[PDB]
Amino acid sequence: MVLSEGEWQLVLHVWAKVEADVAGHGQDILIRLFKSHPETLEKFDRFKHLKTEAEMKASEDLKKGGVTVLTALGAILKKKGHHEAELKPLAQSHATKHKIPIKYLEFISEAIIHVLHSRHPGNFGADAQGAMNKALELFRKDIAAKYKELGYQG
Ligand code: HEM
Repeated sequence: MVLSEGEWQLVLHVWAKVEADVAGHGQDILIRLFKSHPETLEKFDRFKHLKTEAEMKASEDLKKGGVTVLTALGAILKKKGHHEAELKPLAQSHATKHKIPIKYLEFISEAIIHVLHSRHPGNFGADAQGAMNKALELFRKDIAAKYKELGYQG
């Protein structure tokens, strides 16, 4: 698929807001993913044991991990689709080492959209949410095809 330049503009304009506080956005986003789909917390051997939102809010590794996720996602969105090299290493550890089904990437994509909608209502209107949904579906589609090449899922 392919995003038009104006859709990439809408995506990178919200993202530029998220970047003003990458760690608080990553915390929000992972906590929302783990509240909504608790099974996903199990994939994290270093947090797995956190029992409440309060413990999550208080954990520095969880905050470190959100920052890692968002920074890697922001570097892929800024390529505007030419992200082949950035996805290769990524698709290799998630398929072979961590073992994150595509289903799990769809869930987090949901949690990202939820959080941006809450924090950025003025910059996250329907059109911008459509463009971000599109950019994220494009991410998942290219990752799923890499997974297939590596021997996972597909
Ligand atoms: C937008 C989606 C994602 C991006 C771009 C992303 C990115 C990354 C990156 C850059 C790392 C560190 C380097 C490496 O291990 O590859 C990481 C590690 C990891 N990711 Fe992902 N990831 C995402 C989604 C997921 C999801 C949805 C889950 C699972 C329920 C997941 C679970 C993990 C785990 C378990 C690690 C290891 C944590 C640790 O022990 O340090 N990832 N992720």
